[PDB]
Order: sequence, then C-alpha cells, then structure tokens
Amino acid sequence: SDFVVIKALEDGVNVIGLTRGADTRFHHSEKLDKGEVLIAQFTEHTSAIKVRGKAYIQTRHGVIESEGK
Amino acid sequence: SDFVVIKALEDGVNVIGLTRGADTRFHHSEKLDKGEVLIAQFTEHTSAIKVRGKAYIQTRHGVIESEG
Amino acid sequence: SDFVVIKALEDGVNVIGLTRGADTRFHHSEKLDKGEVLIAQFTEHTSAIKVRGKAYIQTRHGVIESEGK
Amino acid sequence: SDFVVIKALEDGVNVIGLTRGADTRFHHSEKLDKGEVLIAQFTEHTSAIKVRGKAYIQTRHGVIESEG
Amino acid sequence: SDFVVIKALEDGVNVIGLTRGADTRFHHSEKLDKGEVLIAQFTEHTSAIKVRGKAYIQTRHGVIESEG
Amino acid sequence: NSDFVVIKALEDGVNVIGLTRGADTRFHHSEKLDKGEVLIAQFTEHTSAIKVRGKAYIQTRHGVIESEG
Amino acid sequence: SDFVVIKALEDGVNVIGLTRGADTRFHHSEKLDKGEVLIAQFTEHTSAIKVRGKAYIQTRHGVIESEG
Amino acid sequence: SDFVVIKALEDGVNVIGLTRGADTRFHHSEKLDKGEVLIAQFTEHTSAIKVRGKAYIQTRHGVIESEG
Amino acid sequence: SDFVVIKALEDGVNVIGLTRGADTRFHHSEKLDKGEVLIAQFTEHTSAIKVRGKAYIQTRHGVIESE
Amino acid sequence: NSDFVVIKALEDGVNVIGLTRGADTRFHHSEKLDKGEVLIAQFTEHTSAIKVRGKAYIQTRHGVIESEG
Amino acid sequence: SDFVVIKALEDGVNVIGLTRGADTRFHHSEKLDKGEVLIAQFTEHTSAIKVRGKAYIQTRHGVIESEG
Ligand SMILES: N[C@@H](Cc1c[nH]c2ccccc12)C(=O)O
Ligand SMILES: N[C@@H](Cc1c[nH]c2ccccc12)C(=O)O
Ligand SMILES: N[C@@H](Cc1c[nH]c2ccccc12)C(=O)O
Ligand SMILES: N[C@@H](Cc1c[nH]c2ccccc12)C(=O)O
Ligand SMILES: N[C@@H](Cc1c[nH]c2ccccc12)C(=O)O
Ligand SMILES: N[C@@H](Cc1c[nH]c2ccccc12)C(=O)O
Ligand SMILES: N[C@@H](Cc1c[nH]c2ccccc12)C(=O)O
Ligand SMILES: N[C@@H](Cc1c[nH]c2ccccc12)C(=O)O
Ligand SMILES: N[C@@H](Cc1c[nH]c2ccccc12)C(=O)O
Ligand SMILES: N[C@@H](Cc1c[nH]c2ccccc12)C(=O)O
Ligand SMILES: N[C@@H](Cc1c[nH]c2ccccc12)C(=O)O
Repeated sequence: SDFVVIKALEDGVNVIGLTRGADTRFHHSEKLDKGEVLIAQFTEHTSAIKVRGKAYIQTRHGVIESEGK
Repeated sequence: SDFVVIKALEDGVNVIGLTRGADTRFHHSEKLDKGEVLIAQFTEHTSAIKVRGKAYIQTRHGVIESEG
Repeated sequence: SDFVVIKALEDGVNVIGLTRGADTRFHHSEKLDKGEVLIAQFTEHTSAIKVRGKAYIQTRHGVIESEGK
Repeated sequence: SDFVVIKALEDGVNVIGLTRGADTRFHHSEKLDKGEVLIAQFTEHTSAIKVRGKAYIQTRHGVIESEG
Repeated sequence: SDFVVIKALEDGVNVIGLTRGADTRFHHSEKLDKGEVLIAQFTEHTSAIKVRGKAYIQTRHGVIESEG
Repeated sequence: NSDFVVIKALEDGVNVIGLTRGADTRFHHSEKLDKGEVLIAQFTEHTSAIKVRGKAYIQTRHGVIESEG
Repeated sequence: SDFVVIKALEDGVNVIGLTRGADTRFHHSEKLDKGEVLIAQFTEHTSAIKVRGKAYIQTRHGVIESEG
Repeated sequence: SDFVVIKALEDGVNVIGLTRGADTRFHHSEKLDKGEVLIAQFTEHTSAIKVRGKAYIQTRHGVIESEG
Repeated sequence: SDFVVIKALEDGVNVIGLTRGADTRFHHSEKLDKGEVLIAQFTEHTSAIKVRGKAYIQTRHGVIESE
Repeated sequence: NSDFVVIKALEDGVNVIGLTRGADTRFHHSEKLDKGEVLIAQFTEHTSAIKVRGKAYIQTRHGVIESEG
Repeated sequence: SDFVVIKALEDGVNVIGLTRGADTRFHHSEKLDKGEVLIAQFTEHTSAIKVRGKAYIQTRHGVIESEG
C-alpha cells in the first residue's frame, strides 16, 4: 500500500483523511506545525487525503506543493 | 491500487468520483480551494474521477492539466 | 487495473464505455467539455473505451490524440 | 490484463474481436471513423483482435500501423 | 498472458495456433491480407503460434520477420 | 513486506510518533531518538502513519526529506 | 509462462518439445521451413525445447543462433 | 521481506529490535564490534530497528550513517 | 520458472538434470551435437543442471561458457 | 524465494553466524570459511539475521560491503 | 527460486548444499572438473550453498570468484 510524505512549510497545516467506502467524509485532521513531517498511508479507512496549508508533498508521482490560505 | 494527485490552481476546483458498477453517475464531489491538494485513489466505489476547473494533475502516466 | 486519462480539447467530447462479456454495446457515454479531464479505469463492466471528439489521451502505452468529425 | 490502442486514420476501420475458446470466429466488429480512438482489452470473451483498414496502433510492444 | 503482434506484409499470411496439451496439432489458421494486423494471445487452447508468409512480428522479445 | 522509513536524528530529543491504524487516529507510541541515532520503522498492523518532530534526515521510497525542530 | 521465438534460416528445422516430468523424451517435433517463425511456450507438457537445424532464436536472455 | 545491513565502525555498536504489535519496546540488542557486519530482516517479531553507535548502514533507500 | 539456454560448440555436449528433493543424482542427460540449442527449465523434477563439454550458456545472470 | 547474501572469506577462520527467527534470538549455527571459500546463504524460516565476523567481501541486493577482522 | 551459476576453473571444485531447517549440515557435494558449469537453485532442501576450489560464480548480485 502507497503513502504520501507531507512536510509543513508553515504552522497549522492540515492533513485530512477522507473515509473509504460509499460514504465520503473527513474522519481525521492531523495538524502539522512548521518543519514537521507526516508520512501517511492509504488504508482500509482512508482512500483519499487532502492537504490544506503550505506544505511540500512527495508521492510516487513525484513532488507537489500545496499553497496556503 | 492507483491514485491521482490534484492541485487546485484556482478556487472551486471540483473533483468528481464516478460510481463503480453497471451504473454510472457521480457519488461524491470534493471542492478544492486554490493551492489545496487532493490525493485520491481508485476504490471499490470510485472507478472514474473527473476534474472540473483549473488544476495541475499527476498520475502514473505523467502530468496533465485541466482548464476551467 | 489500468486506466486511461482523457482531456477534452473542445466541447461535447464523449468517452464511451463498452460492455464487458459476450455482448458488446455502449452502456455509458460520459460527455466532456473543453478543458475537463476524465481518468477512467477498465472495470468489471467496461472492457473497451471509445473516445469521439478532439481529446488528448494518455495511457500506459504513451500519448495519442483523438480527432473529431 | 493488457490492452491495445487503435486510432482510425480513415473512415470505416474495423476492430474485430476473435472468440477466446476452442472455437475462433469473429463475435464483434467495432467500426471507427477517421480520428476515433478505441482502447480495447483482452478479455474472458476476446483472446485475439484483428484490425482492418488504416489505423495507428499502440501496444505494450510499441507502435504498429495497419493498412487498408 | 503474453501476446504477439503480426502485420501481414503480403496477402494470404497464415497465423496458425497449435493446441495446448499432450497433443500438438493446428486448431486454427487465421489468414491476413496485406496490411492487416492480428494481435493474438497465448491462451488455454493455444500454447504455440506459427507464422507462414511475409509478416512483421513483435513479441516481448523484440522484432522478427517471417518471410514467404 | 510493508514499506519502511529511515529516520536519522540530527539533534537530541527527536520524536518518531506512530499513529494508530483503523477507524480511530491517535498516537500510540513516541520513540525518542538522540543525535546521530538511526531508526528504521515499518508501517504495520498497528501503525498506518508516522509523524516526525525535531531535526532529522529522512529517507523513504520517494526520496530524502528533512524535518526541522 | 515464458516463450521462445524460432525463425527457420533454412528448410527442415526441427523444434522438439521434451516432456515435463520424471520422464524425459521427445513428444513432438515441429518442422519449420525457411522463413517460417514459431513462437512456443513452456507448458504443463513441455519443460525443455531443442532446436536442430539453422535458426535465429530469441528468448528472454537475448538472441542465440542454432546451426545445422 | 526487507533487510538492513549494519557495519560497525567502532566497538559496541548496538543494533536494537523493536517488538511488532500494539506495544513497542526492545526485545533484543545485538552488539557489534568494529568491522563486524549484521544483515537483519524485518520479521514477525521485529517491525522497527534502532542503531546506536558509529555504523555504516545500507537499506533499499540507500546508505545512511549512524553516529555514536 | 526460470530457464537456461545451452548452445553446443562441439559434438557430444551433455546437459544433465539433477533431482529435486532430499537426494541428489542425475536423472537425465541430454546429448547435444555441434550447433544444437537446448532451452531447459528448472522444474518439479530438476532443481540443478550440469553442463559438460564446450557450450555457450545464457541465463538471467548473463553469458558463461563451459569447456 | 527469499533474499540471500554472498560471503567470500578474505582470510582463514571467517564465521558466518545465523541468528534464530522468532521471539527467541540466539546464534543457532556458525559456518567456518577459510580463505577464498564462498558461502551463498538465504534468510529462512530458521534464520532471520546473519552476522559476519572476520575479513570478508559481502554482496547483498544493497551492494558490496566488507567486514574487517 | 533464485539460482547460482558456478563454473569450475580447476579440477575438484566442490559445490556443497547445506540443509534447510533448524539443523545445518552438508547433504550433498557435487564435484566439478575444470570448465564444467553447474546451475543450482535454492530449494526445499538447500538453503545455503558453499563453493570450495577455484571457480567463477554468478548470482543475481553479480560476479564473485572463489579461490582454492
Ligand atoms: N487511523 C487512520 C490513520 C491514517 C492513515 N493515513 C491517513 C491520512 C490522513 C488521515 C489519517 C490517516 C487510518 O488507518 O486510516
Ligand atoms: N468514499 C470514497 C472516497 C474517494 C476516493 N477517491 C475518490 C475520488 C473522488 C471522489 C471520492 C473519492 C471512496 O472510497 O471511493
Ligand atoms: N460505472 C462504470 C464507470 C466507468 C469506468 N470507466 C469507464 C469508461 C467509460 C465509461 C464509464 C466508465 C464502470 O464501473 O465501468
Ligand atoms: N464485450 C467485449 C468488448 C471488447 C473488448 N476488447 C475487444 C476487442 C475487439 C472487439 C470487442 C472487444 C469483450 O469483453 O470481449
Ligand atoms: N480461440 C482461440 C483464439 C486465438 C488466440 N490466439 C491465437 C493464435 C492463433 C490462432 C488462434 C488464436 C484461442 O482462444 O486460443
Ligand atoms: N510496535 C510498533 C513498532 C513500530 C513500527 N513502526 C513504528 C513507527 C512509530 C512508532 C512505533 C513503530 C508496531 O508494530 O507498529
Ligand atoms: N501441445 C504442446 C505444444 C507446444 C508448446 N511448446 C512447444 C515446444 C515444442 C513442441 C511442442 C510445443 C504443449 O502444450 O506443450
Ligand atoms: N522431464 C524433465 C525435462 C527437463 C527439464 N529441464 C531439464 C534439464 C536437464 C535434464 C532434463 C530436463 C523435467 O521436467 O525436469
Ligand atoms: N529473533 C529475531 C532476530 C532479529 C531479526 N532482525 C532483528 C533486528 C534487531 C534485533 C533482532 C532481530 C526476529 O526474528 O525478529
Ligand atoms: N536434490 C537437491 C539438489 C540441489 C539443488 N541445489 C543444490 C545446491 C547444491 C547441492 C545440491 C543441490 C535439492 O533439491 O536441494
Ligand atoms: N539450516 C539453516 C541454514 C542456513 C541458511 N542461511 C544461513 C545463514 C547462516 C547460518 C546458517 C544458515 C537454515 O535453513 O536457516
């Protein structure tokens, strides 16, 4: 199973997990402050991940950046 | 299992999941504001994903860009 | 399972899924307008995909471009 | 499971499925007009595919071109 | 399974499937006219394929050409 | 056979925080690393996301990244 | 399952299947004339193949040539 | 299943296996003297490995060095 | 399952199969004359292959030559 | 189907030591190689770590490393 | 399963199979004379292989030579 790496480039970045299945909703929001790194899988409970806030992101398709608010 | 990355290049980008199965219609729409990123899999319930609005998209087959 | 990326290059492009099985017919036609991208898998119900209209297409075998009537 | 990409280079190109099984006969012929693209898998029902008419073809082994 | 691409370079090219199993015989002969392309798998019924006539062939192992 | 991440502490007191797999998300363990130590940590039945706090050099299958304290 | 491609470079080339199992013997010999191609899998019944006569051979390990 | 190579660059390098499971603690410490190499897998009992001391380390993600 | 290609460079080459299992002995020796090629898998009955005589060999690990 | 390590002894008395798989970790076998002998050894149901003592040239899937006596 | 290629560069080379399991002992030694090649797998019965005498060895991790 795949994972994404998220490094917060400012305070208060959210890494948000969306529910797997017929229902889609946020089930968790992980707050990152500046310089922290989260490495998060897709899972039986999370089939999509949203990042909000300025962050440097790595996936198997390469580098992407989210831009803040 | 495959996934796509969608980065919104303007407010109100719409990432649209189409139902897997004999029937096709959309079952969820996730809107992204400018600069937000969605990383979304193909799943038991989603077998096609449509993007409306200006977005920078990555998949296993490279970069593509939707325009609004 | 494989997927194809289709970006409409004009209004009214149709991505048509053909039924899997002994029977071959169109079960769904997804209409795309200029600029929209559809990323569609092959599935239990769709074993061939036809694209009518001007579009830019990526698959595992590379880029190809459909041209409209 | 693999697939083949067929772009028609003139009107009336035929993409023909041959039946999987002890028996080999046609089963379906999909007509493509000029510029249309069909992306077709090998399947439980189809184990060989013939292209007749002028088309640009991509498979995992590269590009090939049929001639009418 | 693996598949082979065969493009007929002259009329009346034969792509022949040999039966899988203890016994080996021809079960099917597919005639290609000049310019036609056959994309053909190995299958439950076919474990060897013979090409007779001038054709351009692609397999996972690269290009080879049969001659009349 | 899961993926793993390599974390090298670049200062004392780095925290490698495992987050619970499953419907609920919480920290189940924080492994504290001192400067120069290396932890090689898999994703597992119990850990589906890993958070790093403090200064560290990190390797994953998508490349190098650095967390900052 | 792997396969070998054999192009006959002269008449009467023999592609010989050896039986899988405790016993080893030839169960089939396919004769190729000049310019014919045979693409042949390893199978439940065939676990070694022998080529006799002048031919051009491709496998996963590259090209090799048998001589008469 | 993955493995880590550890080469001790001084005496008393400690390779520490952490328990797989809901609980985390060390269940084994294997000390290495200078110049000894340990090639250790992840296992049913070890899902994280800590190295203390000066060591040269290879994993599938490249080389890394611990400092003691 | 993997295979070996053997091309005989002289008459009389032997490609010998060794039994899988607790015991090890030769169960078959295939003779190759000059220029003949054998392509031979590992199998349920053969877990090691010995080549005697001069031949050009290819495996997944590249070319080697017996003498 | 498991991974394996190649060990070439560069002096006499090199020991390739197998550590037990499971909850118990101990040495269960020590293979003595003299100069120039090679051992190609798999990870196994019984051996989940391998220790080399003495001067040896080692190849893994991660590359070459050398042990020093 | 992986395999190793051993080419003996002098007479009397020994390729030694070590038992799989909790017990480790030699179960077989195959003697190779100069210029003989043995291609040997890992198996249910053989989880380590030792070579004694001068030989050129190939494995998935490259070339290594043993010296007598
Ligand atoms: N308990 C969550 C943890 C998690 C994994 N990846 C995530 C991405 C975003 C938010 C939460 C997560 C899960 O197993 O699914
Ligand atoms: N609940 C949806 C979440 C999802 C995944 N990928 C998507 C793409 C578009 C819209 C929703 C989604 C699912 O598991 O299928
Ligand atoms: N319900 C359809 C959705 C779909 C996937 N790929 C397609 C290609 C074309 C048309 C529709 C589709 C299916 O699961 O098959
Ligand atoms: N119903 C057909 C659809 C199809 C797929 N590939 C084809 C190639 C040619 C013609 C038809 C097809 C099948 O599943 O087999
Ligand atoms: N009905 C045949 C179709 C076929 C596939 N590959 C072929 C090659 C040659 C001749 C026939 C075929 C089969 O399933 O085996
Ligand atoms: N007992 C934990 C060990 C672990 C693995 N990776 C981790 C990452 C962070 C914290 C603990 C861990 C587990 O099996 O999941
Ligand atoms: N009936 C034979 C056909 C065959 C496949 N590969 C071959 C190689 C040589 C001779 C015959 C064959 C089989 O399934 O095994
Ligand atoms: N009947 C033998 C044929 C064989 C395959 N590879 C070999 C190598 C050497 C000798 C015989 C063979 C088997 O299936 O094992
Ligand atoms: N008996 C332990 C041995 C082990 C493997 N890798 C390790 C890393 C560190 C310490 C011990 C180990 C196990 O099977 O898990
Ligand atoms: N009968 C032995 C044959 C063997 C395979 N590989 C070897 C390596 C060395 C010595 C003997 C062997 C086995 O199946 O295990
Ligand atoms: N009987 C041991 C043999 C072995 C394989 N690899 C080893 C490495 C070191 C020592 C012994 C071994 C086992 O099957 O596990």
